[PDB]
Amino acid sequence: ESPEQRATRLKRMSEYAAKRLSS
Repeated sequence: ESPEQRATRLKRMSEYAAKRLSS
């Protein structure tokens, strides 16, 4: 129980990914 550190990494792909259902 510590996703706080794994947060940034969990969403370290792009600040604003292209809108899409699958992409």
